[PDB]
Amino acid sequence: STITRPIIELSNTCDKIAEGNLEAEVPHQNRADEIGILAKSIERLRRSLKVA
Amino acid sequence: ITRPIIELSNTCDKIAEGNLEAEVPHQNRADEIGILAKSIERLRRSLKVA
Repeated sequence: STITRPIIELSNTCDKIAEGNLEAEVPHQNRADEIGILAKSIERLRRSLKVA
Repeated sequence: ITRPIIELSNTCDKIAEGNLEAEVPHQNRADEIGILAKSIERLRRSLKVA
């Protein structure tokens, strides 16, 4: 699936990043849809966390 | 669920730009958007904890 599964994966990614894996790879960045924008923004959050 | 996805993307960017106080919508949902929102809320809290 194109929406439900990617949402689940990104949620797992946010938590991985939140628990302190600033090196996690954020999936779906190459999407041209709402999943793509969401994943691009999750990537920018990750980079923002790389603050310390 | 296109709308909540867009809103959350906007929310993520607001936080990534430095507004670590931006309220994360959709957290009280039972579905996959609900977990996503909570995971983004926990990510918001982490930027602070850091």
